[PDB]
Amino acid sequence: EPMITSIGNPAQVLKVKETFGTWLRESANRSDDRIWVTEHFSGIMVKEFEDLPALLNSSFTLLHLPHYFHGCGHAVYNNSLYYHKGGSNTIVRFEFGKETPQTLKLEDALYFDRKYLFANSKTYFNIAVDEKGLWIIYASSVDGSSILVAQLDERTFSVLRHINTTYPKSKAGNAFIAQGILYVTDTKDTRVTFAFDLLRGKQINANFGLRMSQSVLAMLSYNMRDQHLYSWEDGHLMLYPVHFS
Ligand code: NA
Repeated sequence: EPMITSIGNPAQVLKVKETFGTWLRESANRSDDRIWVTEHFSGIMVKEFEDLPALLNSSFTLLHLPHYFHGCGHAVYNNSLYYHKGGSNTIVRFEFGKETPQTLKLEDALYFDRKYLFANSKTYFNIAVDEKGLWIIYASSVDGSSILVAQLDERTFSVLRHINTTYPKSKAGNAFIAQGILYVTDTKDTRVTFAFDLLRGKQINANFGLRMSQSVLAMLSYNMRDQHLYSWEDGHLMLYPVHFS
């Protein structure tokens, strides 16, 4: 049982102009220092930064995606960007350098017309990677409400199972996944108030503070390589230490 019981004080990395965005780092290995950024909740470009100093100096190169993204729920893993293809129920896996895409359809997912998984961050899909798997958080188009998590096989970009948390998206601000546990924030994105053991398929007790700010939270992501939460909060890129008990 590695379960998170508290979150440390955040560190501010950088202030930027756009209210919504993502910032992403690799977690498959410890040799890649690149940082990727998307701005806004709709677009087709990604900014790539060589390392933290390049990020701090706004020194980026531009990557052109094969399809527009929606939302702020993307993830990077093993030199690939996973993102929601805007206007569809399709997830794109875009491999860097070779700059070519693969796709996965989630047939029973909400995906347009503001039927968001996380309304606060205009997000329909949240891809997450941790110590226990590659995951896609989404909301059911069948009941219109339930948060589901697809567990993927990374090597084949295919779905192994669809897990029903039974938790209604209207109660969720945002979420992240660590050591195989889904942690979901309240609607004001100040506390984690729900958790779900994805491997055992059951709710588990969790309630702990995340932050005091109530500025808009655009992105919230756990990185297993450094065991920090990464966030984008109204243009502030932040890092939070995590404490496991
Ligand atoms: Na998230």
